[PDB]
Amino acid sequence: VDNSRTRPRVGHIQFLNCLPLYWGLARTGTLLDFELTKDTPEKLSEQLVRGDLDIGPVTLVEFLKNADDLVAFPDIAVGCDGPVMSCVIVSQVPLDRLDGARVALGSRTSVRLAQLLLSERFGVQPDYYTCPPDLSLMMQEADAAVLIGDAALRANMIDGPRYGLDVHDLGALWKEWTGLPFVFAVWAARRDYAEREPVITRKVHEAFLASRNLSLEEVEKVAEQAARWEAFDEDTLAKYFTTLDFRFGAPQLEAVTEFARRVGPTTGFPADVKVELLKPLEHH
Amino acid sequence: VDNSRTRPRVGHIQFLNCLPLYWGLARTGTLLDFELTKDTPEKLSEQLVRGDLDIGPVTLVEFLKNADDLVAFPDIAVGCDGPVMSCVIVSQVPLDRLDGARVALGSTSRTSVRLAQLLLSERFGVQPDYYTCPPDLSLMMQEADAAVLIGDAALRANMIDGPRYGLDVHDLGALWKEWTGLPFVFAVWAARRDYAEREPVITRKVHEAFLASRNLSLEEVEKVAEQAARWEAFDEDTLAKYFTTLDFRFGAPQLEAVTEFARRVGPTTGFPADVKVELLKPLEHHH
Ligand SMILES: C=C(Oc1cccc(C(=O)O)c1)C(=O)O
Ligand SMILES: C=C(Oc1cccc(C(=O)O)c1)C(=O)O
Repeated sequence: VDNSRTRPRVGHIQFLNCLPLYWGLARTGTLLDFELTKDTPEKLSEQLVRGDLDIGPVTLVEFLKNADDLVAFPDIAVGCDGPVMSCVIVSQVPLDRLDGARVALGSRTSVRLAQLLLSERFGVQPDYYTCPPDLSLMMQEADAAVLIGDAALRANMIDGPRYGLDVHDLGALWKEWTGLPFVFAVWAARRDYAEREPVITRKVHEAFLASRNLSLEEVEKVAEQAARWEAFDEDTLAKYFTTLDFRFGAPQLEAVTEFARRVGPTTGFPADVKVELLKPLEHH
Repeated sequence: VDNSRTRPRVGHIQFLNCLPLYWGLARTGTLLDFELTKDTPEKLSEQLVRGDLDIGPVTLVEFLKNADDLVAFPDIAVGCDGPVMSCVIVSQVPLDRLDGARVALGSTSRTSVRLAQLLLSERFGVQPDYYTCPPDLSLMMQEADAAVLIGDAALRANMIDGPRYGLDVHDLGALWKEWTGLPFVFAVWAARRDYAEREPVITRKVHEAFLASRNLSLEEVEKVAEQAARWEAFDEDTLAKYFTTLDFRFGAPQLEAVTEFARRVGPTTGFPADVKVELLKPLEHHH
């Protein structure tokens, strides 16, 4: 019987927003300490919650709904301070004409944020419905659409300009409304894994920080390589990678707090839900 | 419509025998040009053959059966010159007592299983009653007299379980070496013919990146084994020895081994004894 220690099962968002981080994990060799699963952010959240991953990214809403069972990594997240570029509202009309109009969404956090903004900032109540991210399809059936990930980035930088569609950056809309940054996803460990294997959890956290730091220093190398496989060019990817904000300190947490307070009672978690952070090792 | 170019779908054997290569693909950044799939060798061969992968490792037998539709990469393979350490026969009795005896064959293997049957029948002259089952040494040893394992399971049987329980472990790479004086090739890297023709430069760059990644894996083998030992029952010395015993060359001496093995097993495996192996031709230059 092979009772040797086993690698942590670590998830990783397949979209461009975490491609530089993947570059970091590969260049540092960190990937060989992981049992990696690449998928979409909503699937990776499902897996971690139900126990198919030990550590991985969790879209903020799904983290808040499971905050008692997850422990978030400090100093790394997927967020923005102003525009986020990859979370948008695409609209054929000004936003203030969406009351009673049809708005298409996406296959959990950004959708709630868009609904928060439209209802509580602009004061419109649209007839929402969910459909797969297809800007061309959405524009025929609805007045506006909510896209995330690469689709929103494509809508923002390519499709939007080509077809003369207003693209509203949800991160900028939030900033304008509150002056705050925004956090869309965090990294967490399952509580039970964090408690059974504290040092593995700790070193996974440190390896994510090291890989994230390397991804910032070599962002140009990442964008050059990635441009060969994307409709986006190297400049566009470099701008995207550098606009993304991967910090998770005090200003980001307060943004999480206030967002939770405004959407909690209508999303499925307490407005004052507590976010437990992986405590660093004390020394003597 | 996003008509941009897409990454090749590249397979990768999940066992330890290709972990240093994985270190190479990650450290070189090559991984970010692949859409990688990790699996067992028999699954990856099925996937490439049916079209779920563009490029990937193919266990030799399955490559030969599909030689018209696959183009093998030169100068990289999974092989040995002597012992391979991770392709073995585990037996409670001497091999010449296996005639009519029960022998289990691990499901994930196609080449090593055929090689073992070749050796037992044509070298030792025994005809055992084989059956296929998933790789579980503890289970195999209770129901059968001998077992054929590959990958990490065979590596564990050879280095750990065998000595602990006093089981004879026969290295299939050495048995072949003794019999023929030749090295052996268990798996090659190939591109689908249709993918190689539609995307010649991508195919070439994937090949070149595999060579560079393999070369880095040899130079930093100790770093790979040190890191890998933390997650395995094997220690760093054992893994380092394993990685350096594995032979990743695929030149002229390795091909003759492929040729001769094909000739001896072809008419009993499902391909002509003189099946042609098409290799990715290098680009000529003229300055
Ligand atoms: C940068 C992004 O921000 C995210 C990432 C993951 C999930 C969500 C969500 O809203 O659930 C948002 C992006 O999607 O590219
Ligand atoms: C070095 C090995 O040789 C192999 C590799 C891949 C497939 C097979 C097979 O038997 O099909 C054998 C190993 O398994 O570690």
